[PDB]
Amino acid sequence: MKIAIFGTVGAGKSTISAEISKKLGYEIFKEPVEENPYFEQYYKDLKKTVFKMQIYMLTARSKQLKQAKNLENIIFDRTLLEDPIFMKVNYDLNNVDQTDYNTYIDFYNNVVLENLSFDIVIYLRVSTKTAISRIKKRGRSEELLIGEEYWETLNKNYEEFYKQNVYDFPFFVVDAELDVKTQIELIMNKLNS
Amino acid sequence: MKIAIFGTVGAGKSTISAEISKKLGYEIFKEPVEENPYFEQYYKDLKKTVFKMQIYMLTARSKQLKQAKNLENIIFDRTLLEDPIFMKVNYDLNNVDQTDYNTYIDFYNNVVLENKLSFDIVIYLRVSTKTAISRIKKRGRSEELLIGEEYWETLNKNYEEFYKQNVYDFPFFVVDAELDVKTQIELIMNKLNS
Ligand SMILES: Nc1ncnc2c1ncn2[C@H]1C[C@H](O)[C@@H](COP(=O)(O)OP(=O)(O)OP(=O)(O)O)O1
Ligand SMILES: Nc1ncnc2c1ncn2[C@H]1C[C@H](O)[C@@H](COP(=O)(O)OP(=O)(O)OP(=O)(O)O)O1
Ligand SMILES: [Mg+2]
Ligand SMILES: [Mg+2]
Repeated sequence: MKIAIFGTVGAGKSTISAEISKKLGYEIFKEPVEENPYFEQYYKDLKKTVFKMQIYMLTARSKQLKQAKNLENIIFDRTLLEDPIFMKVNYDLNNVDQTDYNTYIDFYNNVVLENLSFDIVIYLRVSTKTAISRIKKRGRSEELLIGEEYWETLNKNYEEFYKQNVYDFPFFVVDAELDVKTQIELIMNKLNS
Repeated sequence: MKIAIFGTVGAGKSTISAEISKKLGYEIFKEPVEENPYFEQYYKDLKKTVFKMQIYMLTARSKQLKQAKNLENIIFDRTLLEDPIFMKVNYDLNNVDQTDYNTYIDFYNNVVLENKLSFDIVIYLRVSTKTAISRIKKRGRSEELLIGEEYWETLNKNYEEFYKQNVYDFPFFVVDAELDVKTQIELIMNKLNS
């Protein structure tokens, strides 16, 4: 049983994974957030940090894969293949031009994807406004520094990623507008088969 | 016979590779310099472009690998493992701070170094900084004139350091690149015939 929890910032991926990790007793794998040296920088000045951030995060994914692909029972807060979503966002908001985005996608497919799977990818589908409010009460204060446009563009691209599903994830969709209690009940049900 | 030609900017790698090819028939694999959209930008403003530049370059290297893999005879103008030299330079010259440097190499080790070409000979064209700067002026690229001498000094230092440390254990063959071209080709052909 290899589980992943998928969705934008403030979707409640951490709250959901923790509860699951309590109920089934598996280990949660979490990307560096407190340890990321570019975190505050990233939200003050996207244009200047996007590349630094991206290279750091891609290194971290590469490490997680090393340990994960020899374990039967795992829970993943985010998957390894979701970094281009944040790039695509900066591209849409004109922090990254065509050339950069072409270099990155050329980079991603020809350098990164040379590393080359879950049982279920839970998608916490949520509106922008709700995620924004969960950043206010559950997320990192740095995340409070950029405008709404960023979060809108992120949510948009997350759904886009889910609809195109280019890696063929065994997706399962949960309406995250519901309170956590219900979300857990629907997740535990689906997992029981 | 897989040949790689190794040295700092203006060592005369292109001249030497062209001569060898002329005698032997082997294909030369240049790096993208002309089709590189960051080239002028990079020399105009290092700080803002080093990461963009680096990402492009490793991407290019990986393509060259994935087209020269199966070829019996190759001549490489530079190997795929020399990009960290350029990053180290910018680190000494305070274009990149300690973290960015660590991020770059942490990525290089975990992603790039995990993977393959085996050169029979890596020909180090060893030059003084002064000879290099003049060759940049003679037959180099016009954009390479845009930064101060101190860049080329550090780059030559790091190139010498790379050879002395020989981390990847290349089969190095040193050539005195101060010598005229004709003589360099004599030394190289003689070695190649073994
Ligand atoms: N590739 C990337 N580029 C830029 N920022 C990133 C990237 N990956 C992650 N981040 C940032 C955005 C968020 O602030 C944080 C990622 O974690 P996030 O999506 O918030 O999950 P989370 O574990 O906090 O659960 P949730 O927020 O769903 O409760 O780090
Ligand atoms: N990783 C990199 N980072 C920054 N600049 C780079 C990188 N790789 C290549 N370059 C730049 C520096 C130089 O301007 C040019 C490299 O070509 P160069 O060293 O001049 O070889 P060359 O084929 O012209 O032979 P030579 O100059 O020795 O005759 O591209
Ligand atoms: Mg969060
Ligand atoms: Mg040159």
